Amino acid sequence: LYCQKGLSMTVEADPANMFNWTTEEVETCDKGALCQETILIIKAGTETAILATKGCIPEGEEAITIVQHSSPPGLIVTSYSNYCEDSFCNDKDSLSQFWEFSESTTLHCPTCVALGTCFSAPSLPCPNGTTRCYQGKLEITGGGIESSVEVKGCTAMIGCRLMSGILAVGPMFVREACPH
Ligand SMILES: *[C@@H]1O[C@H](CO)[C@@H](O)[C@H](O)[C@H]1NC(C)=O
Ligand SMILES: [Pt+2]
Ligand SMILES: [Pt+2]
Ligand SMILES: [Pt+2]
Repeated sequence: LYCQKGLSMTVEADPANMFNWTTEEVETCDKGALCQETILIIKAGTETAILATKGCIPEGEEAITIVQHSSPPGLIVTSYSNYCEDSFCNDKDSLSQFWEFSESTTLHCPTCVALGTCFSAPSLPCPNGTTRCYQGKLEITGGGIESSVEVKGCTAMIGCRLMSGILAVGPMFVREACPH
């Protein structure tokens, strides 16, 4: 078994539906391994953090798993994970299917997303249906991803639940914590 191999952690001012999940490299799996491609997409205002991993994983169930962790209005978090058992099967290139990333009471909320800590988080007018401000940090380990992501923005979600308690995202483990 051979798998597309690549690792990418970026914050884009450009939409997710122009991200190219290109991988040049391939790698050889131990026997009984799977191919995985896993991506976590976090949009705050006009910026999108994209944490993406492709390679062999020694064990797992063949499955495609799409999770809409947070839906509009406001902060949007989607993950896609494909665990597949044919050589080169982890070949996804486009995120165009995730149109959540293509777009009375007004909330103004500090807005940012950053690898590490946000340089700045200006308070911006929130999309209609927002009821509160979110501030959190995601500590991510697994699949060769090691990062903290700071996230502030607009939401109608209750509590510290940007990930909706779905903390396993293919081989990544995402620990979500908020200020108080
Ligand atoms: C915003 O939300 C409310 C509640 O659904 C709606 O009635 C109101 O007209 C909306 N405001 C705008 C600017 O569309
Ligand atoms: Pt392996
Ligand atoms: Pt699909
Ligand atoms: Pt937002």
